Amino acid sequence: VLAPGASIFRCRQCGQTISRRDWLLPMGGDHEHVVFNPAGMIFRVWCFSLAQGLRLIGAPSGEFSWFKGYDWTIALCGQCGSHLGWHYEGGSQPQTFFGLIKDRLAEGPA
Ligand SMILES: O=C1C[C@H](NC(=O)c2cc([N+](=O)[O-])ccc2C(=O)O)C(=O)N1
Ligand SMILES: [Zn+2]
Repeated sequence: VLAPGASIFRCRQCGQTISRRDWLLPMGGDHEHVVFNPAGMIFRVWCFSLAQGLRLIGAPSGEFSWFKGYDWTIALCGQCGSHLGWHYEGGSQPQTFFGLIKDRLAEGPA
């Protein structure tokens, strides 16, 4: 389609380019996963094969992982430090991917 308006995801706080609709990844059959952390925070997580503009913090941990076989690291916006989701590694098919918090991204035109 000409002039699409739902093609790129940016950080909601600062506008840093983060990912693309084209890179949505249907993990376990769905790109959306509704999950909670040990602090009880509920997230609507969209899985992406690739992302950019993030900064991954700390060492990978398997503890409390929402995706079996994957270890996670916190993914912050590399520009503003907003916590945008997690990077997953150490699994299979794919080895790595990103789980990003949908409401912390803004979707818009390329
Ligand atoms: O796959 C995953 C990722 C997620 N991780 C977290 O939410 C998390 C866990 C801890 N911690 O001390 O273990 C501290 C901070 C956070 C945070 O990201 O705020 C989770 O629980 N399962
Ligand atoms: Zn940001």
